Amino acid sequence: SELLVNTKSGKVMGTRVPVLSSHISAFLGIPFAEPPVGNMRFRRPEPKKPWSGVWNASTYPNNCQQYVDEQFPGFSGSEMWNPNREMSEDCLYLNIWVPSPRPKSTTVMVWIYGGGFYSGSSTLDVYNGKYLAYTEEVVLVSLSYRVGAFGFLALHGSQEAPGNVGLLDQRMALQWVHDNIQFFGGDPKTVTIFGESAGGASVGMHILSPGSRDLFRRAILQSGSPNCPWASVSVAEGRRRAVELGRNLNCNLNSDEELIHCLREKKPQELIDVEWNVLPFDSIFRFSFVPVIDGEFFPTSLESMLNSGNFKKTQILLGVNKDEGSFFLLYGAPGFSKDSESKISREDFMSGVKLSVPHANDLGLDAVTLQYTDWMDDNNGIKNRDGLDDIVGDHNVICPLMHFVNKYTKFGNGTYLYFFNHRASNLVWPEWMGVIHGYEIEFVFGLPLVKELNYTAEEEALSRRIMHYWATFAKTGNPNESKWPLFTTKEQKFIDLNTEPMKVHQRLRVQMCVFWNQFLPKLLNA
Amino acid sequence: SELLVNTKSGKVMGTRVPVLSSHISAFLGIPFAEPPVGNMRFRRPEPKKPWSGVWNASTYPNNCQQYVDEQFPGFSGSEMWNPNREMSEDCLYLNIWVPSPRPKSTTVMVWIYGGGFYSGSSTLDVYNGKYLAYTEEVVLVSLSYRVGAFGFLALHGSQEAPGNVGLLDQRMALQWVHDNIQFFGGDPKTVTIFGESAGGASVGMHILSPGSRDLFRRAILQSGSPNCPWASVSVAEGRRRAVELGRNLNCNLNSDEELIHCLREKKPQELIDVEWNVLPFDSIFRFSFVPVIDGEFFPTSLESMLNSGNFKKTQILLGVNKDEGSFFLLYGAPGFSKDSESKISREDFMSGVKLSVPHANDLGLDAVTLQYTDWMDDNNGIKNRDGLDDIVGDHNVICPLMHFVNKYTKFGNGTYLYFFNHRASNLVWPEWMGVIHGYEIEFVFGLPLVKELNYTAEEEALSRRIMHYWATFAKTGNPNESKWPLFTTKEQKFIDLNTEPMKVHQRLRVQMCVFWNQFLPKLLNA
Repeated sequence: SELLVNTKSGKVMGTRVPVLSSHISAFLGIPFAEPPVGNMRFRRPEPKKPWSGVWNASTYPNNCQQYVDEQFPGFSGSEMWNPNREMSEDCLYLNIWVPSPRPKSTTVMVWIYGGGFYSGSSTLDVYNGKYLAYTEEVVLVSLSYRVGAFGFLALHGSQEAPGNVGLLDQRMALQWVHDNIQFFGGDPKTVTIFGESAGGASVGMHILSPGSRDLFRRAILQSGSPNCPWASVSVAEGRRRAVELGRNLNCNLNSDEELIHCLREKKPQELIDVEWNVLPFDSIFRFSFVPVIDGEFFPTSLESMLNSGNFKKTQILLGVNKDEGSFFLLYGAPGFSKDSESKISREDFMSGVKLSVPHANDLGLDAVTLQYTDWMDDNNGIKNRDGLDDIVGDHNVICPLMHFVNKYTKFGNGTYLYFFNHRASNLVWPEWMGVIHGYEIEFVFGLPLVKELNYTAEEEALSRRIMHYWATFAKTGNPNESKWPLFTTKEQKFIDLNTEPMKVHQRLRVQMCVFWNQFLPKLLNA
Repeated sequence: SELLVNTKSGKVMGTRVPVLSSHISAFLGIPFAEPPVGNMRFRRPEPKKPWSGVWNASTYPNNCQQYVDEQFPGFSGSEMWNPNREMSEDCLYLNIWVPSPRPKSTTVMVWIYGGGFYSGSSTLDVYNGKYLAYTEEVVLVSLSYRVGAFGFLALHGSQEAPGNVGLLDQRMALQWVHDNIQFFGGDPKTVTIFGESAGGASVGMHILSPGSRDLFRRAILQSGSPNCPWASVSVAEGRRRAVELGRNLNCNLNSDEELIHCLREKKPQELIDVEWNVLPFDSIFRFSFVPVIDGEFFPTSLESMLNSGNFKKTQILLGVNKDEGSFFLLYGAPGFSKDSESKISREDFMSGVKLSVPHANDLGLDAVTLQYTDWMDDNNGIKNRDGLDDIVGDHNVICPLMHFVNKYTKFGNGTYLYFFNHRASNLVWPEWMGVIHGYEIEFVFGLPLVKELNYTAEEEALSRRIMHYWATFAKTGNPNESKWPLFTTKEQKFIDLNTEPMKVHQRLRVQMCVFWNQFLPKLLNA
């Protein structure tokens, strides 16, 4: 009855939420896995036992345990991304927003959140699925996953804590979406998984993992690709950070068993507290517990994989933001501050660059500097500012995504690539951060639509246009109902995404990425 | 009497040559040193014994012995640079073109010719001093110097063949100009030495050598700087090529004495014939016998010198051509030919680049390639063509001159820098060579003025404007009688020199030269 749905798991009773003009249906916090609490910490997810009775789904699920950003207490620019519902280890839920009246077989969109893998919430205001569900008559689902130690501790030979437990969770949510969205109006043969930052890299990892390939039709990856430097660790490395976390908690490090026992008994927050003390370097845009390349979730090396077309060949829509580095500078590099134009001194610049390319030796920092320095204005603090933003950005987001697109289009069935370069008229962050990494998500979810959030009409415009590109691609495999060119290894077309009449451009940051993708690596191996 | 001049050497009787409208005086082939023939081969020059009688100076001197370019037999584009008077070891003469009526104290210009140090003639048609002498009322002198083995064999510890014998000759001509141009109408306190390619590097070497500093007021260096890679060899290296030449002639290599004896007895042409067989590599823009850094002509390392302001601080006017590489590609790299658009294959490109950076190891060729390749069009033959032209050019001419300007302006008394990018409407070379290295000289000498050579009115325009910039600077230290900015380490202004209303630009090839001048070198030393 509109709101009471029978799924193979059991009966679920939704809620009717208001949206712009109309009203819609929302099913909140539906279990999809069993609570990964108790002895189940670090363990791969188990599917949720079927329930009897009606599952009430009118209130959002708890957020998974995670790092809460206290840096700008009260600042929405920073709070907008923190858990907004009680954190709990019992957090694997999913949310569905259904058009009303309920469709019969309509495109499904599965949002997968970012947070560098140590944070994320499917309940944040900017991820509110209703303007999209309503505007585009699409079934929107937003899954949850275990982030941090909890979701990514990798003690490789063990069943108690192998890697990618949080990716497996992503997958279980996908399986359930697979198995019951038909009961909601969703066409299971046309679910597009979309995501940002670790959300986007995870999407890319499901396109790559044989286990996930079959559970989704196509993908959208925004500001992330699975080959990002900060998106996966070798199992060795994962082992290392695992025991090291072990140390910070004065655990018995004799056996994995011993180790896992300990961690298994620490209160959640105790893991959260020492989580940043195991990284091997002083670096910006490096996360501690992230997907491990184990040989199960990933058969081989992501490079060998991309290289051999050993991946789902579907059609993907992807892109980047103009100022991807900013956030990471702001919080990690000396010289940048929220309340000043953060003009950086070469002293600061040089420390900055060391932070960004943590693995680069001296000759390596030398090459980075050569490439990103003005030479006729080498102490111009704005320039030093901006070029560091370009480093963190190209290095961590633009170049790996351009490498992923380039390999992938050799065997995919269509590629659409954009470049988002629109600064919300209401951004609360310093203009110097520019088009901030994560600032497209609001367009994608059509916030510029709610008149009380203060956007401009031309942004309401764009949000509408963005949402339609995203839904039309989702259901059709092409963003086009003017023409958004297809990425082609030949010509390499892409479009800027902003409030002006669309321009098609070519070879996104080619000069720069030949440096990161080809020159640097070669240099770094003698 | 107009044409009979008494110089401290003796009486000289000139000739009256026609020029545009008027007529002028020309004193041709005045001895300034004793014939470096016989046992005097390779030996530093001796000043010319004073003569009695009137030295007849109405016919051009012989050209020094040198390599004659047979590549395009009959082609003027190539013949225009070959000896046009009989070659002879007795070749150290000087030519003077005096306004008429004879001035009383007027600016003197001393042209010093290029030819990569193995060739050159002061008698070539394009070096004909009369349009300049006449247009600008300037005393123009064109000296001669020993090129090749003859002028540059460096057996370091010996008096029979130390290096830079051909530079010492440059200097002797300078001394005489110093001592007698007053007798011609020349103001000895204002002689500007100008030169191109090795002509320009030699100029730069007189600014650097304590011995020469005092003999000239200011300088013009066009397409050359003494720090060019092909402009000087270590004495070790000079030694090496010296004996090696020794071998090709089946000489007794036991002692320098032994060695020098041999060479001293070979007919000139025998040296010319094996001259190219001693270079240590397969390379484009590398000459065999060139100035040696001996510790006499050059106290220390040119770098230590530039570095410490250990040089004449006067005001210099310098610049480059747009297509400096072409000539060297055409003749040295596989794929380029006079009669085809020489589109190059990566196969050819890669051999090309190995030729250009002969000292670069593999990682070095890798860095060069990274920098000069399109990456989105890496087999576009035009692009491969053009980028190789950019390599040979930046590497061998633009970057060293930009390093020289930059160090020098730290202690000079004015710098003027241009960028010549005008393709003579009548060039006989393939359009793909562009603005060829040596193609400004005709503007500088006002050929575009003679109506029978077929230039355009706008080139007559430019030649006039070029000649005036050159003479006004010569006599005044500033090219300006609109404003041609002064090169300043700060802003780095320069002007394009072509038939259009002058544009001031900044930082000539900065991106590229940070590569050659700073990045490459660092890489090449582990």
